[PDB]
Amino acid sequence: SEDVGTVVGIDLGTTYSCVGVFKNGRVEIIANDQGNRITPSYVAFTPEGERLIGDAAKNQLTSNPENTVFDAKRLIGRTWNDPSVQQDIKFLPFKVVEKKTKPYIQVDIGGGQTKTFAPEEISAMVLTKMKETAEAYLGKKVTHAVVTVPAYFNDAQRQATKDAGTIAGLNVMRIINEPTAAAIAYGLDKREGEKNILVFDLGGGAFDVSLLTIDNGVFEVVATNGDTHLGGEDFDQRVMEHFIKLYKKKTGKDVRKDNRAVQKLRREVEKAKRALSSQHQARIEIESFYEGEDFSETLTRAKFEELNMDLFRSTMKPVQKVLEDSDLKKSDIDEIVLVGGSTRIPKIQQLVKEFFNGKEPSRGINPDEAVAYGAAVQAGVLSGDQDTGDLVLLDVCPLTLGIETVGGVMTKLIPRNTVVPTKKSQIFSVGGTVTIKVYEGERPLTKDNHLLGTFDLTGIPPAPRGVPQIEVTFEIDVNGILRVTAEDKGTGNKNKITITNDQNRLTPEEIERMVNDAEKFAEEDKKLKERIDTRNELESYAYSLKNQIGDKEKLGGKLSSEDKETMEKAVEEKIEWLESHQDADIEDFKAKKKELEEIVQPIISK
Ligand SMILES: Nc1ncnc2c1ncn2[C@@H]1O[C@H](COP(=O)(O)OP(=O)(O)OP(=O)(O)O)[C@@H](O)[C@H]1O
Ligand SMILES: [Mg+2]
Ligand SMILES: [Zn+2]
Ligand SMILES: [Zn+2]
Repeated sequence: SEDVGTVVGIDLGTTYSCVGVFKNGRVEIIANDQGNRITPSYVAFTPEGERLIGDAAKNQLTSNPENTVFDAKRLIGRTWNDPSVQQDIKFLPFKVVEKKTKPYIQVDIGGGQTKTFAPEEISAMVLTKMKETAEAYLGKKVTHAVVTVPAYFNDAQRQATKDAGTIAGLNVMRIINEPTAAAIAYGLDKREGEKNILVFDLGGGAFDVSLLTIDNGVFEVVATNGDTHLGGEDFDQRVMEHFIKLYKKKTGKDVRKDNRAVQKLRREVEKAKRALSSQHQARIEIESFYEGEDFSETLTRAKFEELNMDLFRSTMKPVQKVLEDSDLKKSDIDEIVLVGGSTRIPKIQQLVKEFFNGKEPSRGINPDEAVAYGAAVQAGVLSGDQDTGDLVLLDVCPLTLGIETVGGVMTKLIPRNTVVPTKKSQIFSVGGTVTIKVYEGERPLTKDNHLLGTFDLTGIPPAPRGVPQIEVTFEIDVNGILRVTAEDKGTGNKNKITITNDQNRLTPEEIERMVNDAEKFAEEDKKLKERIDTRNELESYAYSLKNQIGDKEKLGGKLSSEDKETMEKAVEEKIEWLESHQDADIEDFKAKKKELEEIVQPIISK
């Protein structure tokens, strides 16, 4: 088998991402080059050609909103006609365009150049940054990763996250659902017997709920449900829609058309929201908001709640379904674990306490980091030689799979909350070329569920006395992803299997371009780095020589007025040169260094 190296655990979140590693019997959550244990899931393209990621991209959002990309997780794995995609793009500053019926991100990379990106490639960039953050901490290179996804992500969404991993040069070994991961972080070291645990994950863009059983070191997911388009960014968006309206009331101006203004508002709103988790009031002051004029308002916690109460309450609907599916009731639940930054909002904590008749949720557990914590643990296990505690994971598929039948009937195949890996065989007697439409979801009619894909069977052998019997097998792997194979029961030895997979996915050719484009950008970013670092060598060398000459105690007492004048001039010449050619290329600097060394070298060696 493969030497998988150190395996890293990544929480690839909507607004934030987090990387951990298991080593010396301990999880370390890894800080980035700015000393932050979490990293904004942002990428930006500066007018000067530069491609920024994380905190740096985020810090230039309001000065360059149209080419700062964010919330790409809300687009990953979706189609154009998805209602969720069409609602989202109405509040995104960067262009989003259809192609191959998928939403692609279109931006300006600088110098009049337009690039269109698949959300997978934007997520790849975020993951690459997380890879590098780890590689630095370890002092070595990394190739395998465990990556989280929300429990309720469907098949496309899982696959796309995996592809994203690939494009960033990572083998995604295991996709792990976020509440499961958090559960490990909660209940790894627990030795209290079988206890029912409810994990309530509310982050930046997605909502997951799972009921687990945790007996000692054995984790079993009983039931799962959530909303993949519901989170912090939606609370922010309600508070923005409000202040825009308010500002038009009070000033007559509609600021919706100016992305700078909106984005400045988003930034400060978010900051207000956070404050309102520990205060009752927050001033939102934005200087030079619109046209030239300043903005100034107060958001009370009460108002933040009126605006968002429908959304807060809708988190209880999946929590019910979870219990209903678990055949358990509220009093059975031993602990309710909260993860995701959005669970810091008091009203969410309150609605949860009330739903469980006054039961107090669990503290102790960092809601921003827990999900990566658990991923890191699961990475340790996969890294081979690590001393994690006992860990057993049984996790489930979240959505019933079925096929369309006469009428448009969702003829069920694999129920939801089935443990994975699982498979289901199915004999068909249709010959010729049969088309199978698979579907995802709990509704008894096909129209009302999500189309996963269309699988054509072209292989079937032709009979002498008629009709072939084909066994179609639907396997769901440990990651949650469907694979579909076939075999006929008419031939000994020959089994004739042909699956054309008419399905909205990046091809292996498309993935190859995007991987090579990523490798190009790395090389490009590497050379921009060599151009900076060698301009600095020159500039330092020059300044250093200028000290040594003016220093009568060391290298300037040794010089004659002839050689002193020639040194002063050679250095003074190259400095006011460097000051006016900042845009010079790598070879210009290499030359000027060597022009200056030519002259200095004979002189200093006397
Ligand atoms: N004190 C607070 N009060 C309210 N919201 C907060 C607070 N602290 C953080 N948040 C919110 O938490 C959200 C991010 O949490 P988190 O990082 O867990 O999600 P994520 O991993 O980015 O994405 P996903 O939803 O996909 O897991 C942000 O919207 C932020 O506004
Ligand atoms: Mg030149
Ligand atoms: Zn997260
Ligand atoms: Zn037991």
